[PDB]
Amino acid sequence: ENTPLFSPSLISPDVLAVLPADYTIRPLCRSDYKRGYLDVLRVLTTVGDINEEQWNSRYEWIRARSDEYYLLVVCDGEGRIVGTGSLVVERKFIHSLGMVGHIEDIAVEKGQQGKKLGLRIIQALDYVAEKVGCYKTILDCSEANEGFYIKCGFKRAGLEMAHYY
Amino acid sequence: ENTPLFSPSLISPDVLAVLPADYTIRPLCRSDYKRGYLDVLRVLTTVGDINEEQWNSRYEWIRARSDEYYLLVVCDGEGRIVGTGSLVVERKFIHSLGMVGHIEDIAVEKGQQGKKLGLRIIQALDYVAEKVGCYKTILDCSEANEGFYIKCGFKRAGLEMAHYY
Ligand SMILES: CC(=O)SCCNC(=O)CCNC(=O)[C@H](O)C(C)(C)COP(=O)(O)OP(=O)(O)OC[C@H]1O[C@@H](n2cnc3c(N)ncnc32)[C@H](O)[C@@H]1OP(=O)(O)O
Ligand SMILES: CC(=O)SCCNC(=O)CCNC(=O)[C@H](O)C(C)(C)COP(=O)(O)OP(=O)(O)OC[C@H]1O[C@@H](n2cnc3c(N)ncnc32)[C@H](O)[C@@H]1OP(=O)(O)O
Ligand SMILES: O=P(O)(O)OC[C@H]1O[C@@H](O)[C@H](O)[C@@H](O)[C@@H]1O
Ligand SMILES: O=P(O)(O)OC[C@H]1O[C@@H](O)[C@H](O)[C@@H](O)[C@@H]1O
Repeated sequence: ENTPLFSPSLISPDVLAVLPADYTIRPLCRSDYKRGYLDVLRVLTTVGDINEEQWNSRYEWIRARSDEYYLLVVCDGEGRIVGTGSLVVERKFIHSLGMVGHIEDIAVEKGQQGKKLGLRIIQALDYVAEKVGCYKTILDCSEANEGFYIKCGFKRAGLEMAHYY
Repeated sequence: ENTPLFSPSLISPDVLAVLPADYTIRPLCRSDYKRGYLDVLRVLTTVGDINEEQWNSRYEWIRARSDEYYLLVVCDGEGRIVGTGSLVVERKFIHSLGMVGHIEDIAVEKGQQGKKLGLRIIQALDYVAEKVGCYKTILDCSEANEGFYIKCGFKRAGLEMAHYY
């Protein structure tokens, strides 16, 4: 229930050293369903009603693929989930069978925004991608939050195109 | 050796109906290493020397994940690989445990460009994403090829940001 999704060694030690007092950054675990996880995602976009059985099934799917999916959380110093982020590591043939990190689903509870938590999430996901051998990490963002990603040391690389069904 | 990576039923019948005479669109198979596959990817970006053993290992990794990775090819009417495209299907918690299709590594041999082959690749990957239950498909592109994606029925949705190691 409390077993981390992936090795705690994958959490950047430099990030751990600089996080605000009593805050924690750590891998997701199954029991995080009970600690406000999905409510944090609600700042990003819509989530829907997800029951515990459905959570458990999707969590186990992800856990079976813990060398592709890295989901982590930031907890306040009450252990409440206040921030989320994901890295998905894609395998390619190009770049001598290279791997690309994709940062996804970055969210910080409104009341906890503007305290460097999002920066620490991005730094932590960047650390994972580099450590496992990715040649780059990419993500898509809006014009309104490009400046956040600039401050995280990302640069504009292209355009996101979409087709919604 | 010739076994398709994924079910031929996942190849859009409408696309099959409209492809240029004697051209084929089909899933990747292991033996495509021998039919010019990696040379097509060289129009996109750099590939590197990949030997057959390395190909086989990465192919088998992908094949083990054929419900996440869909790689397909366009063959001319000599059965030579002249176009490539990939869809990677990401699992989310948001959107009621939704899935997002990611189109990757689209390439058409220079001599075979401008004949609707890239369009057919995108239509085929779109068909797979919708059929397996994705709520959208996204990709990143350059300013110089945005017009191609417009003609494929995609719309600008945001910015791609990158951090190269
Ligand atoms: C890949 C994706 O998932 S894109 C989707 C990102 N998520 C969202 O937009 C959902 C709503 N927003 C949020 O959850 C958060 O505000 C985030 C994730 C965008 C940023 O996290 P925060 O914890 O609020 O920001 P954090 O304090 O770490 O910001 C670091 C720096 O960027 C600044 N910043 C934060 N958001 C923005 C913005 N939209 N534009 C410009 N600057 C910003 C901060 O003020 C800070 O600046 P400083 O170094 O001068 O102090
Ligand atoms: C997600 C990614 O992988 S992005 C990377 C895409 N790949 C590359 O850029 C590598 C180099 N280029 C290529 O491999 C190819 O030219 C592709 C994939 C971009 C396009 O494939 P093609 O087979 O050449 O194009 P196709 O003939 O299907 O094009 C469909 C329509 O778009 C047009 N078109 C093609 N490329 C472009 C472009 N860069 N800008 C504007 N229009 C374009 C065609 O002329 C055609 O127009 P029409 O309907 O008026 O005839
Ligand atoms: O609900 P959507 O319209 O799919 O938006 C959600 C998406 O926003 C993008 O900007 C982020 O890069 C993605 O990580 C996130 O999944
Ligand atoms: O070699 P890179 O710099 O990683 O470029 C290759 C990448 O180009 C992008 O525009 C495409 O969306 C990706 O699918 C492709 O993987």
